[PDB]
Amino acid sequence: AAQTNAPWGLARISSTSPGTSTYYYDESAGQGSCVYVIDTGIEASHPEFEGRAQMVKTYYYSSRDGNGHGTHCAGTVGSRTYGVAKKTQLFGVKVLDDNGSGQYSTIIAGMDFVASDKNNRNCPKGVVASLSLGGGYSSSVNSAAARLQSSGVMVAVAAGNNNADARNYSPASEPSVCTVGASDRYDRRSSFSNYGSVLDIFGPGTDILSTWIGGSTRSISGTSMATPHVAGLAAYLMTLGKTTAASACRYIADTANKGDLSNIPFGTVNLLAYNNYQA
Ligand SMILES: [Ca+2]
Repeated sequence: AAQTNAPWGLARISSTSPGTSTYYYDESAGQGSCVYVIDTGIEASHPEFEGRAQMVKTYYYSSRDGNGHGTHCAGTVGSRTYGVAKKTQLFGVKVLDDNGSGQYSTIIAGMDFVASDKNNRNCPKGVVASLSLGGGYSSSVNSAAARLQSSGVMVAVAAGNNNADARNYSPASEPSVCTVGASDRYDRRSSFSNYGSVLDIFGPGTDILSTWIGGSTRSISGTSMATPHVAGLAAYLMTLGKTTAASACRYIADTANKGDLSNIPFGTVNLLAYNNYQA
């Protein structure tokens, strides 16, 4: 399949080179996988989700995404026009308030929720969780992310946006999950992206067009935007049978575009998520 005039990040994950515009992908498109987006919620009614999104849990008064961030991230995972895995099932877990903030205890609870809830869901190609969230180092947050991964979920987490070593951020610094840095459309490390030895991979994160609340769309930037590219890629590859939740991060690193990125410090991987799709 080919989506012409795709958002740059989708085109990027299907090319060995920057500057293309067409997103090339297998038509299976993540069908039969499930991605939990642990965030501010998901506006499941957005036409771009095509009925494939639902809220499953909220830690606030409403399950409504009153922010947009979670809807944007979910769109990069799995919306029709803006998503990597255009046929995946999306599940929203609202651990962040409508200002985009959340307490670690709540974030932890939402991770543990997913680890359990996936037993109520039919996800024959496997389960992914996208965590475009986090703050400073917390062993409890890292442990929660490690538990979610150990439970059989492919966990992708944002590296953080401090132009700093991700060792000091959580859940970014949990080694056992897939920690995602951000790049821009010219294959630079995004200005804000964290870096460091704990990063596993980079994905598109500067100027990423996706869904927003009120049935809208917008472009925003962050390691929060890179993370769902990797989560969606994992779902896509799991549906293809190329990898598993336990092994997907490593597979994505194995198959990434290598050495393409500029302003990558010493000790940080130079690896950009790539679907290796061959029609
Ligand atoms: Ca890792």
